[PDB]
Amino acid sequence: EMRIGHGFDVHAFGGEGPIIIGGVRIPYEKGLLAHSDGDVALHALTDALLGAAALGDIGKLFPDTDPAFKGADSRELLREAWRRIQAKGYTLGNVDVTIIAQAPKMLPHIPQMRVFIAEDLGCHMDDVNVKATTTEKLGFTGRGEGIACEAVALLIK
Amino acid sequence: EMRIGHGFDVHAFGGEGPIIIGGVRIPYESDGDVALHALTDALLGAAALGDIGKLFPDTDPAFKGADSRELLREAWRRIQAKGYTLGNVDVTIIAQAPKMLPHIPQMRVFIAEDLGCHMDDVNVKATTTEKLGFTGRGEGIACEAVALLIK
Amino acid sequence: EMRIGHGFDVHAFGGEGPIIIGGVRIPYEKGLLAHSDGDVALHALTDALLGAAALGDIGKLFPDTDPAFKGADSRELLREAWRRIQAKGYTLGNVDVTIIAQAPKMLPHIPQMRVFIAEDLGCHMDDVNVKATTTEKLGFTGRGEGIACEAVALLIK
Ligand SMILES: Nc1ccn([C@@H]2O[C@H](COP(=O)(O)O)[C@@H](O)[C@@H]2O)c(=O)n1
Ligand SMILES: Nc1ccn([C@@H]2O[C@H](COP(=O)(O)O)[C@@H](O)[C@@H]2O)c(=O)n1
Ligand SMILES: Nc1ccn([C@@H]2O[C@H](COP(=O)(O)O)[C@@H](O)[C@@H]2O)c(=O)n1
Ligand SMILES: CC(C)=CCC/C(C)=C/COP(=O)(O)OP(=O)(O)O
Ligand SMILES: [Zn+2]
Ligand SMILES: [Zn+2]
Repeated sequence: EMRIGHGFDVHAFGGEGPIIIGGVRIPYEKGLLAHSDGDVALHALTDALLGAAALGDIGKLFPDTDPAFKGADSRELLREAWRRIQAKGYTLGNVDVTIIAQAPKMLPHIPQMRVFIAEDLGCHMDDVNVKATTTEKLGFTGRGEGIACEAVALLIK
Repeated sequence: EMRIGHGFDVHAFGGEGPIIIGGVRIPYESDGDVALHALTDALLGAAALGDIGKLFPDTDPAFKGADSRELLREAWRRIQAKGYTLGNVDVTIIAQAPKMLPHIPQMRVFIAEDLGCHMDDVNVKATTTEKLGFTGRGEGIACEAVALLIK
Repeated sequence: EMRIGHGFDVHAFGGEGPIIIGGVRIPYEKGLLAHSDGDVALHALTDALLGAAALGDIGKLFPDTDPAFKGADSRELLREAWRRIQAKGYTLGNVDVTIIAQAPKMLPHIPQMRVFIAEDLGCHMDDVNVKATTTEKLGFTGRGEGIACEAVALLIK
């Protein structure tokens, strides 16, 4: 059988650039405020993968009280999430990630996001979709206040 | 063969307390349950049976005073009647406050019982918008849900 | 052997109605500001179907640098996206679309939308779901600034 997972993440702008989206450093006037590297795309993708194994979420797997992964970048977190999913029997069906930002432009950076995700999951490029949209200057993303990301995943049990 | 559905719901605060989320009454310091409403829409969507509003209109007096678990169970009855069984569900609550985490285990249990499925087929999480937008400003709460049905 | 996709689209209100959603014209005091016809629903659906095929999004298929499909309505883009998807060996599992709008009223027009989608996708009506929700007067949709739409898709490989 197959299993569905969903992830959703939001960070507000603040501090100095650059931002890091899908493992890719992107120059911007502002950074993204977060407890770690603020990678909304990898954070949402990890939640979607973990969800499709009902492992709760990032917060459950890497809690307050566990020093092991404190200060770890999102790719480190993604890989360890994967390792722990792959060992529960699951293999990868496919993923689709949707970044929601008015700015910066994401389009030129998406190719390398896809490469980094494929590497971290040990899968073909063909199993990884990443796209970006604006909200036409509407809402807290449209006004340039933060970045949101939605992600969905299908795993084979 | 499997089938995908999606749900999204929003509840505005009007006296802001208490609220009911995932069948759990939470002190904030229809019945407005965004989690179950979005989960129901997702299951009904996977079954191409429309949404909550299509099955139980506000105009129809027959479900006046029905809570979200009752609509969830009735929705699931009609889905099973069409030959579907559960794969799994993933629910994501979007709220600046109140704190959902202590109540999530209970929500999960309520959903598993209502759908007659294993706990491991039910995933519920909560997250914030970091003080951004209507949820971030404390105006209301939202929920995104997805579901996979079988055959 | 199934594959998942997700799509998300937002257009703002501007100038004059009617609006067009799911291929159906709906009377409203405002129209939708868009490069194309502004069909949020068909645009989200297309992105979801393409995402499942790892073919990115409509922008990747139909840039504004490209003359071929310039000025095409959304139904034509969907049928073309669908042609390219089917060329990779994919067939339709099922689709589910969620329109997020305070107004106008969508429900009376939804059966026709489903008819139009099933025809464009060459599938049974049983494989197409379309729902609509308000945001209880909250956010940019609730205040009537615009309309959003989300969609999910399963393809079979
Ligand atoms: N933050 C963003 C948003 C959109 N884009 C690009 O803009 C194109 C059209 O976006 P939109 O539908 O919001 O007008 C997308 O295909 C592509 O992702 C981008 O590069 N960075
Ligand atoms: N734009 C909209 C929004 C909702 N509706 C209708 O209202 C019902 C309930 O929506 P809500 O719970 O957000 O008030 C929907 O099931 C149905 O689609 C509509 O017809 N047009
Ligand atoms: N309204 C909320 C939001 C988050 N939480 C909890 O906070 C943790 C992290 O949330 P966030 O990503 O917004 O910082 C979640 O794992 C958990 O659900 C909560 O209890 N109530
Ligand atoms: C799944 C979700 C949340 C999708 C929509 C993302 C988005 C652009 C939210 C905007 O917030 P807002 O409309 O509340 O901004 P504000 O009320 O400040 O206009
Ligand atoms: Zn994050
Ligand atoms: Zn569009």
